[PDB]
Amino acid sequence: CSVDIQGNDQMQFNTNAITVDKSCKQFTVNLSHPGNLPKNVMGHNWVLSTAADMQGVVTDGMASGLDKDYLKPDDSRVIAHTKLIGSGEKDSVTFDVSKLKEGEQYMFFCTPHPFMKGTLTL
Ligand SMILES: [Cu+2]
Repeated sequence: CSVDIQGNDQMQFNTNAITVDKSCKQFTVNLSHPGNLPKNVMGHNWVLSTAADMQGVVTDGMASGLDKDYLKPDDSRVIAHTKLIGSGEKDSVTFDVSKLKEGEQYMFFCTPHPFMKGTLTL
């Protein structure tokens, strides 16, 4: 009921599609950042939202700034998210699988690098 994801210096996630077993009651995303670049230069976060809510989350996120992990505080559109991390760091996030609906389209992405994205499916 977990998945390990890496966001590197070349602005790439090592997965573009996540599968969550609806049998799981909790899902865990373990984000790590291989490379040398610091959080202020190559910071990555892992954010989950519906495909439709993605742009809103990304724009309002960038405006919130680095100190707010490029995420709008208490954003109800963010189903789950990790903290912004720099190279060498690591951060995990666990969420209730019931926050997800079967058949709906979810996108996971990094707000400061929204092209680093993928799908999340139950
Ligand atoms: Cu990023």
